[PDB]
Amino acid sequence: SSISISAIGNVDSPMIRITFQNQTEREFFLNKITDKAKSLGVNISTHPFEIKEPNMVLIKPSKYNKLGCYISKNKEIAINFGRTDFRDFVLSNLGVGSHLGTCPTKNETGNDTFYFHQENLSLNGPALSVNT
Repeated sequence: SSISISAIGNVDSPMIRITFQNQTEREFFLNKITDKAKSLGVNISTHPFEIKEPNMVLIKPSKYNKLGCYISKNKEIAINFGRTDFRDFVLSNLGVGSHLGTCPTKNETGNDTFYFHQENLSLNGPALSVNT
């Protein structure tokens, strides 16, 4: 059930690459997040998650498409998830501990977003292994 997570692309169009061990693991995750997003009124019908072969889910770039990956003002890999509960759900189900980044809570600014600490994930840098 181990998962690899990398940040990929360029500064204008950064993405997250999530690699699963097999297609069944990927499908299991996708079913979970689609059901959760629907329950929270978060529209993920075409953005930001996209499947790629083999065994991958990409988180596409945020645009102005508010959801998705962007480079923060502090040069951090950030992901906007629209709603706090959706962010928390996706991170938990990926095995990404909140300690790996800035993860504002409740009513704090950026409560819908996760910001990877620079020392943990960088653009086109090595992958992180989680859920091991």
